[PDB]
Amino acid sequence: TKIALIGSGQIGAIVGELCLLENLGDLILYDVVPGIPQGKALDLKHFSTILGVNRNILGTNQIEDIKDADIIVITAGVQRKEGMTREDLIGVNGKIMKSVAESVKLHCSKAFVICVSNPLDIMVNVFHKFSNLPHEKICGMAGILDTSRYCSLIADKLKVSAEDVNAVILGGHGDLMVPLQRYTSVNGVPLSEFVKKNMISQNEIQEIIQKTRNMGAEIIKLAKASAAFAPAAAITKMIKSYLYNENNLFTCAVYLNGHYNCSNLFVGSTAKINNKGAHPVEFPLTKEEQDLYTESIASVQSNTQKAFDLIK
Amino acid sequence: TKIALIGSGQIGAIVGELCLLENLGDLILYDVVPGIPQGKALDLKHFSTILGVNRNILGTNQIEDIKDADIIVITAGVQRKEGMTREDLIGVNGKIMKSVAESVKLHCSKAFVICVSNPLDIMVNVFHKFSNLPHEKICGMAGILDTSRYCSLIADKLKVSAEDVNAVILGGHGDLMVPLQRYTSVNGVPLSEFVKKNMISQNEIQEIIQKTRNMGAEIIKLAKASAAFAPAAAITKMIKSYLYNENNLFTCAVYLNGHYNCSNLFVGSTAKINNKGAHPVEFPLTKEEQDLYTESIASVQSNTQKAFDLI
Amino acid sequence: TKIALIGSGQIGAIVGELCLLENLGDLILYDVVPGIPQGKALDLKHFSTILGVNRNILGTNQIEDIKDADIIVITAGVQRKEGMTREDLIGVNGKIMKSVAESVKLHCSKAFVICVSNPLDIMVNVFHKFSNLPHEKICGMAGILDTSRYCSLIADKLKVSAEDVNAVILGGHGDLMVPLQRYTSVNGVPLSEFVKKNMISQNEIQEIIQKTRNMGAEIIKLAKASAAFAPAAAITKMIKSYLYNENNLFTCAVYLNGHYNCSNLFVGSTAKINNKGAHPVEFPLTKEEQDLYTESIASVQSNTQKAFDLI
Amino acid sequence: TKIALIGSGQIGAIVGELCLLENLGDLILYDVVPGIPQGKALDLKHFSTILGVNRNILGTNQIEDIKDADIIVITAGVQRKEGMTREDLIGVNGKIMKSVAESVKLHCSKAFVICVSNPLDIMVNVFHKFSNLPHEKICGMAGILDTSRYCSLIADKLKVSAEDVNAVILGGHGDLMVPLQRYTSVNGVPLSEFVKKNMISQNEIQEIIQKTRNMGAEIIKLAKASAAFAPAAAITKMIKSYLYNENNLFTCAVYLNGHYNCSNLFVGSTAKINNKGAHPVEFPLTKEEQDLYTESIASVQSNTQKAFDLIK
Ligand SMILES: NC(=O)c1ccc[n+]([C@@H]2O[C@H](COP(=O)([O-])OP(=O)(O)OC[C@H]3O[C@@H](n4cnc5c(N)ncnc54)[C@H](O)[C@@H]3O)[C@@H](O)[C@H]2O)c1
Ligand SMILES: Nc1nc(-c2ccc(F)c(F)c2)cs1
Ligand SMILES: Nc1nc(-c2ccc(F)c(F)c2)cs1
Ligand SMILES: Nc1nc(-c2ccc(F)c(F)c2)cs1
Ligand SMILES: Nc1nc(-c2ccc(F)c(F)c2)cs1
Ligand code: NA
Repeated sequence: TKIALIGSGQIGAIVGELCLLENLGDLILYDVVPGIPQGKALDLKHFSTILGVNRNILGTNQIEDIKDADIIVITAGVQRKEGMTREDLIGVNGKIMKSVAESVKLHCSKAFVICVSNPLDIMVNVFHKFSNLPHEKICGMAGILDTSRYCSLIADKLKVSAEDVNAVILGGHGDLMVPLQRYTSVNGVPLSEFVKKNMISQNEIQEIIQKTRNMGAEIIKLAKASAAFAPAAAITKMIKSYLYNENNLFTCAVYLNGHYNCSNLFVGSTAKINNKGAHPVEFPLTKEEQDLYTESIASVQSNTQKAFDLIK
Repeated sequence: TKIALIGSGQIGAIVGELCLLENLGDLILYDVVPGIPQGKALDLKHFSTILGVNRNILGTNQIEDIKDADIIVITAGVQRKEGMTREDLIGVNGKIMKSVAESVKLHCSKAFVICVSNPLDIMVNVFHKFSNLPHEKICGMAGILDTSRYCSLIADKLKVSAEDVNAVILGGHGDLMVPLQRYTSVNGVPLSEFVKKNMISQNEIQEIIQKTRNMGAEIIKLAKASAAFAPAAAITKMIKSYLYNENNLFTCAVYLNGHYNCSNLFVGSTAKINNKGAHPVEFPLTKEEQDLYTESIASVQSNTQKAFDLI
Repeated sequence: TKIALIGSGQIGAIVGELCLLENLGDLILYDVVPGIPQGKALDLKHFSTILGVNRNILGTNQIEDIKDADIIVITAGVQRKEGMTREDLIGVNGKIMKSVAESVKLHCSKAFVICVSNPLDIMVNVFHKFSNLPHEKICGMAGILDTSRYCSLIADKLKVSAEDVNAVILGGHGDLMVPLQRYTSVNGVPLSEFVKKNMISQNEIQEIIQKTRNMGAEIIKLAKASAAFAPAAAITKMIKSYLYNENNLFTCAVYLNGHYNCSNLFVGSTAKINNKGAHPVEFPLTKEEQDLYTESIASVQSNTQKAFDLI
Repeated sequence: TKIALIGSGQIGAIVGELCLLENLGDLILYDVVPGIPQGKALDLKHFSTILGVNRNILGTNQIEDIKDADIIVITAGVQRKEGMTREDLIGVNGKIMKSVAESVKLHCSKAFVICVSNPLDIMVNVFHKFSNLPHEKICGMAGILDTSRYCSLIADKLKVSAEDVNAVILGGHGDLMVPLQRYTSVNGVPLSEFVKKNMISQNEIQEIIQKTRNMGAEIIKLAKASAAFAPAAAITKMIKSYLYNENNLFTCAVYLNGHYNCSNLFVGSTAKINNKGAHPVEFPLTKEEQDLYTESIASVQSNTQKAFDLIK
């Protein structure tokens, strides 16, 4: 098993670390910046020696070293700094994602690709358009983070472990997010039974939904850097589901093909991951739940189209 | 941390093994049979060395070596063979559980006690009666094992991982068991949505409930021995929830007083486990759900009474 | 990845369990006895669900289910009874291992094969002779058990963790065993420096070597069963080294090909395991160390010849 | 169990992460900079939920939150960049370590303290002087990191796993470092037997020793940041040895009192760690081995005295 990290920044390094702990494969740490992946590869080799992990680790600036990778994780791109519009970020990261898409097609066209670069809803669609890879072999990590935050906040309020708190959240981050209380459960027991027993109020659930929408910006405001540990953990879970053919269930950006009144777009949705890739499944929404999702989908459609134009 | 295994048979040894792998504590392996716990302790020490685990393991025939244990697992008992119900065993297992209860009261009255001997819900009530340990410090492992079977079978049929299939199963083993489809979910999605999508039929769910009830007897019939690995894993999860104060959610035999119309009896029910013990919670049941539960509770009540008389 | 357990007794089931915990592959539990592997497969599926493991487990009485296995673990064999001579055991387990060797050649000729049946030094040679598999793709598990016991006992006496106590022990179990104090170290520091500092005496080391030779029989005498947990851990380490191409270092039965004045025999020796198999290496022994090893090798040669004749 | 991280930078956060994965205890992430530990605590809580870990994590700017901590890890400092020696800072890191020493004495005087700040052997001596903690309750992580690099490189050359390559390295980082070939083994077999069999040459070993000395600076030069993963792993191993009373064997900065001719000083040496702390042991060195060690010790002695002056 060969795991290629396209981008050896904070998230890529931590995904490497978690792939080693968890013994998923040999690592290729790739970056455009001379020396960064070489340095991080040295650090992760020494880490491996202390913790009893025996996988090969290569840090490289040569894109051909991703040859025949089973797994591609794309964190390649920049952060938006002072003087940069959202449109300038989309142009720079979209050009980078186009170039990565071309390299994956050239060197490792049978890879399972996990897109992570921001803005995520857009950059997964950019990867698909320019990769010529099968839609089942592409996904974007997002929904697991939103689900993990929502479930951990519900668990805190009910004074229970988060281990058996499960929820479906459709769409993207922030305003794009569509959480389903009907598909939220605590070790099989619907959330509504806890409301009925006054262990949590509908106002507390609304407050938790707002904290969930805002969590990425809250971490950026406090740490002056975007989340890195939890994104890495979410990516590592998706890798493991593909490699071990697990059919684990996730909300991730996945290709809709008729599902939820949508085809020919990657969007945050209910999916399972196995060794054939990431496969959507449709559940019955109410009319109001589907109207909210269709609005999330229309925004992704609109922003993706704008991004293709910003890329010439 | 000191984890005392009262019974060094198949389940006790595998609980020891899983506690060493998870690094939960030092072990005391106790058994009435001279040499058995000493030999298994040697084996688990060599296993520890190969796997890089550092915990102490003592095998002993002296029950006072459980002194100041944090955790007690009781498997002291006989098992059922093919042709036998769980419920037949009450006479000899009752006397054994009474004697263990007396020793735990003497030597480690502040331990969290997980009872595993069959018949499970009866032997938990026997342990409470003769130990006088606090009600919340005593439980029985059953519901996690039943739940694991039911969730495995549902996951197989839906072609999904079992990791996010969750269910509430109330009551004891076999006919005593009350699984709740309404409190079964697949990553938050109620089971009933899968029925609606024709991914599983109500007949397939009934057949899975029957396989769940009969699983213990089926394993005994095939393997010529009762289940050991899954019971051990279920016990280890409950241990970890108590030791790390996790408030993990389980169906286990727990003391109900008022919950689900039940007075003053240990029976399989919804609970959480933290470092103060096992705490029951009551959920809103349907009339038919509560009638089935009440029927299971009445059978445990009746058999517990029979057991106290036999003892 | 497909891991085939040929033998679903105590050691095979625990190897299955540890392969699931380490997520090394899908399991095939094979046995000749109807129902045993089916029952244990049910138990290990339930165990998997409780611990969040997602691998396939098949219990089967049909040898063709081992088709294209990556890994074969052979525990197929009987236990020695009082009437049963060493010669009778060799005859029964020898015939079984010949049949397994033929089935592996037919169904999974690309497997890495770990032989575990008694007597270990003979039965690995029997597998090689009748399999027509490459010698690199075969090994026998023994030396790791002796090393774990010797290192645990040295660690106990020095009051240190066993994690960084390492030793080379050549040959087989009991009288076949050739431990090298010169290749024993505590986090890089030779054993002899501890003798020099009077933290351990040469008499204490000899006593530890005798306890190591006798450990198997001691566990049998206490537990009324042979070691199972530690053998399973040793086997799972060897599996992991092959599957993850680790080049981890072991004393295991490995084919010597000029090493230590020996070719054309499997014997316990210094080897590394990677995804191409099990490869010996030779280290410089003193004349006395090599004479002891050559005597162990002559005994394995002699017993293997006897076994081929009995078979 | 309460684990207090004094410093919520790259090493402290990854120590937190590894303590959560290993389930060692509840975490307190402390830092002087408002918001950084709060943001990283949120990230590590979400990480915990995704990986099925249940421990409490508090990020705080209030030093009194370290109260009754069982374990203290000190990374509070500034780091060296390329063009800087370890020993350069050292007035600012010394004042920081003095202030931490005072806080630990006030709030958690029964803690086991692992010092990590950057002139490592000096800052351990500073912590002892101003904390007055018992000598065996104070140590510094260094030797495990140097050992991991040396063992990794020997394992690479012999084409073996690093799992069973073990070595004693005495003294500090860089020129302070004294590796012992005589106390290097591969699964029990002395390194000298590999030289004898021409599997590795004395020149290859010298080159490996030089790469080991320079590795910190090499990673800084390539990754534009100091090593973080392997230091964190080395710290977590020491924490685990104390918490589980393991008597694991390490080189760490430890109080010598006659050992290896060293009087009343913390220096990199052979020690075991159990729940009573870090306990030094002396092995027989040759005259050349002891002369090199005494030279390393004299430099630490000299620089510690200089550091106390820079602190006035
Ligand atoms: N999807 C989510 O939910 C989620 C959560 C948080 C962060 N993120 C995003 O993930 C991305 C990475 O985050 P990070 O903290 O690891 O960022 P980073 O800046 O730490 O790392 C990105 C790396 O990509 C490299 N890179 C730049 N151009 C490249 C090119 N042409 N080819 C290859 N590599 C190139 C950079 O040199 C850098 O090392 C960002 O876009 C961030 O916004 C997404
Ligand atoms: N193919 C199938 N997928 C699911 C499922 C998938 C993703 C989810 F997020 C979910 F909640 C259920 C259930 S069956
Ligand atoms: N005290 C509380 N218990 C629960 C709970 C307990 C057991 C269960 F089986 C469950 F599903 C929820 C949620 S809050
Ligand atoms: N095949 C090879 N083995 C070693 C080595 C092997 C086994 C041992 F047990 C050992 F102690 C060193 C170095 S290369
Ligand atoms: N008390 C004891 N310490 C050791 C020892 C300690 C540290 C080492 F680094 C070592 F190589 C041996 C051996 S016995
Ligand atoms: Na207790």
